[PDB]
Amino acid sequence: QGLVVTQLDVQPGECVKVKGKILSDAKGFSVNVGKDSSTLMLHFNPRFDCHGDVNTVVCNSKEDGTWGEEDRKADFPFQQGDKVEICISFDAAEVKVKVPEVEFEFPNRLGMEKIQYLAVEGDFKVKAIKFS
Amino acid sequence: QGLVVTQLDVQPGECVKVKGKILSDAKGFSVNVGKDSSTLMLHFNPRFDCHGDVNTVVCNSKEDGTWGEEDRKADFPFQQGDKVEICISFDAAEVKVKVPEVEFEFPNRLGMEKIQYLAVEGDFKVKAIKFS
Repeated sequence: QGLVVTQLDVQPGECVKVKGKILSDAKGFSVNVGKDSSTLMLHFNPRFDCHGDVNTVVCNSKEDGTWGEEDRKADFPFQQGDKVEICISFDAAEVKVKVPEVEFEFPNRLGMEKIQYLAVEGDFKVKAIKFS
Repeated sequence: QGLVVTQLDVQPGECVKVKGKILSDAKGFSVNVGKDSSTLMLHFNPRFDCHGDVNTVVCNSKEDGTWGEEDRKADFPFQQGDKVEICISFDAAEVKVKVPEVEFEFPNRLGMEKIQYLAVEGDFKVKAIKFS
């Protein structure tokens, strides 16, 4: 699956939940949130075996179509063929991504105050998108 | 609060469920499904008091920015402040909209074989979008 959601108005405090299933041969997938495809507050990209990266979560921002400095995480609570729910929230200081085992944090570099764009790409099958 | 979902590949037989709450002071809302904003396979529009309509579901299609002939349905199972889930599925011949109280049918006028666009508009707050 790989859909795009626009016309959003997610503000700090609100929670965005993405439920789906990781393909049984996933190279990796990504979950981007921001203003648009060129300006992302967060590029959550768990990589099983993609671009030389093996079982590593890469976080990054994007502004004016330019990638920021990568932030590689130590924890990788994901496995192929796994059905997971990803919860995203943020504030003026950072973005939080919670999965049942680990909570990932990434600084709100762009100082964005609302999310209007969400896109899921890669080897992930979306089953539901919830707002809270 | 009306969002837009693009980049979809909903094939006939697949179920799209929109769950949310109708505002207590709602006058109307709509669920559009199709190719893009100007080419819709279905414009499901429950009107409480909208365009001179009082408690009536108006269904229609749109091709190249032009509405087809309005289809007013006999049943109106909605009430303001009501929390609902609207299920949509289709095939080459017709589109089905299931509401816990009533099921609506509309012919697939355009012969559309996949849904790439979904937009919810009006006095409706979306809580979740599921793909079954």
